Amino acid sequence: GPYLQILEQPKQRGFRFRYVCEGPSHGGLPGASSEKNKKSYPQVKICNYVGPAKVIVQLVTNGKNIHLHAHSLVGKHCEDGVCTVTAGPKDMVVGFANLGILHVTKKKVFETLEARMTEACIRGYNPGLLVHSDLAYLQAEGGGDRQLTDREKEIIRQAAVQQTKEMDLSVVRLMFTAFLPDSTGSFTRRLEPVVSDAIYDSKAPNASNLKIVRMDRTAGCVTGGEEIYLLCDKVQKDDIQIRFYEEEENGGVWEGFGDFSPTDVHRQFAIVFKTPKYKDVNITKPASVFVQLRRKSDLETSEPKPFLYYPE
Amino acid sequence: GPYLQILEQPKQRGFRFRYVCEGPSHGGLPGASSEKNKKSYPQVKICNYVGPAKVIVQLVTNGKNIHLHAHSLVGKHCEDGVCTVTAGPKDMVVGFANLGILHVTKKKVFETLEARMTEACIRGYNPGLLVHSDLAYLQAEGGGDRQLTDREKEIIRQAAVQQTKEMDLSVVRLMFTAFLPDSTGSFTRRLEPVVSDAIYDSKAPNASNLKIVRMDRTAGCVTGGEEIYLLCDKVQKDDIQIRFYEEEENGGVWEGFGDFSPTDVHRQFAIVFKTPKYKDVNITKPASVFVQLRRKSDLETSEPKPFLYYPE
DNA sequence: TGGGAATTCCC
DNA sequence: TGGGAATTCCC
Repeated sequence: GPYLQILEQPKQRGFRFRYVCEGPSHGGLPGASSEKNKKSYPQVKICNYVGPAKVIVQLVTNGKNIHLHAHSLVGKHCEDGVCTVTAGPKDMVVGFANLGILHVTKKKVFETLEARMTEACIRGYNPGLLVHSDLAYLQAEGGGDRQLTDREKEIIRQAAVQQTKEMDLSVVRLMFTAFLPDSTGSFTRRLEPVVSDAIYDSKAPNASNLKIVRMDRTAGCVTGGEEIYLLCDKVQKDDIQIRFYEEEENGGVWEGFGDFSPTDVHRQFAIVFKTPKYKDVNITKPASVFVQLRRKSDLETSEPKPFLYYPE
Repeated sequence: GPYLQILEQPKQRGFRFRYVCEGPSHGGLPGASSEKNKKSYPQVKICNYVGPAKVIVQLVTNGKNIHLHAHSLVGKHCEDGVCTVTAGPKDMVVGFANLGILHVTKKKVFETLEARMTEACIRGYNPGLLVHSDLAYLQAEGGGDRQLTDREKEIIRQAAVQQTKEMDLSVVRLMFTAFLPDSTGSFTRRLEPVVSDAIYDSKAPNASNLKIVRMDRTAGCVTGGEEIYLLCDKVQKDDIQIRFYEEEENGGVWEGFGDFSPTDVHRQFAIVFKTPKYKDVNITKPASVFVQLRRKSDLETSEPKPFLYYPE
């Protein structure tokens, strides 16, 4: 049966949600495989054609049951947190370049959410899926839906009250929904919507871009127990660790860990630790390895810093 | 003639304003001489007598034109950010040993201020002074109040906007005003206002308590210029210096400053610098000194740390 | 408490 | 497609 598929997925880490105050984002949500040598943006295609359609993107949460998020996708074909673009006659590939994510404050959550659920329900933007398991019975587009009843508005309120409590403002997903032409003109054949993978705010303490900016000693004697002051960018004391390693590739490469306690991490921007023992014992010659910060929650890592062990 | 006279001034530095979210300050705004277990708090006296008296404590603006501040003094005998005390029948010297300072949010500064001007007009608590000359008349012959009129609300809402733009949310000053009696229970024979000293918020980035936490190298060569990694509590890169000094007799003997630029202060919690040389090199025997941080602005400092220069 | 960190804003 | 700090809030 005809369908919607994501070609270019959105990249999970590295992009920052912006608050209204910050100004626009410089670029937009990037694609999973982007890099400076050659950048990229999220992309989807409607398989099995099924007539020139329209595609809507929306921000949903990262939970057991995907509901509406209170942050908003901002961009050219975007309005009220919902983006809407058309699938031209011949080309069924839709790309999403310059997509910003707008970050709401905890104050304006319930507020924004209630409106999103209101507009979703009247505009047929998947009310049973995202809003409440029992509502706005049916989808479609601009022909077969309109003004709400008290019971509904009421259901919409209890939903926003609860869901405001269970929303993470650090993680977000993209939901794409396509509409094939019903009757004549009126797009309304909604193909099953598909949710992208999680996108985490790089300004979130646990999804931050890890970095070693400078360390007092960049070489140490084989053994290790030499105290080193390392200055980094914001890290979480009970989740960070210093990883010394040697990329021998063909086999089990080397790996050791700087020694310290959570109390040694000074105000999130520095760690005073003690070097670990090189290749168990050692004698060698000056053996080069790398140092890096790594999060034990998600094993995400910082750019490497070259270290150098020297015999005794 | 009768005079209001601040005996004991407030603790000008070291007190933390608390958001309504945070509760009490445990103690009470202490005075300029409050030593642990020898507690002394702000004090005033009305000289030349006046009889039973009433005294209001209201928070005002540290600025080229003292106005009503947006924050609020909270405590017993304190209501709506205005405290009132009945200068005893014979005593005449009053003290407030439990004043707390409630920090408003940059968001709620207009509403709170506007209301403060309103309740200050409808009660004669220095309107033509704190608010706008135009509302000086406010006291007239009202039975302990007023019912605001035409421009007598407009100019208020007006002033609240221009003043909210001015406001420094880190500093406050107290204004004590004594109220003398007459025919019937009046207590409306004012006395010129007395404004205490500037009270700076401890949680203010530029009034916090300076402190050296750990050091890279605690001793050096008399021919300083050696690099140290210093972990400190919050400082500001453009207003910080590190001083190496020592005990001696009369006369400016030794005082040296660490070598670095603002770019070397790392995320406000660490500084990377070069040590200064002694007033020599040509000496024998290690000479102990002290290192201390200090704000270039006001010259506030931290508890010093030992340093030892070596010969060869 | 107040020592610290999460959240928001500013160029 | 940053860099760096100031503001509130927790417990």
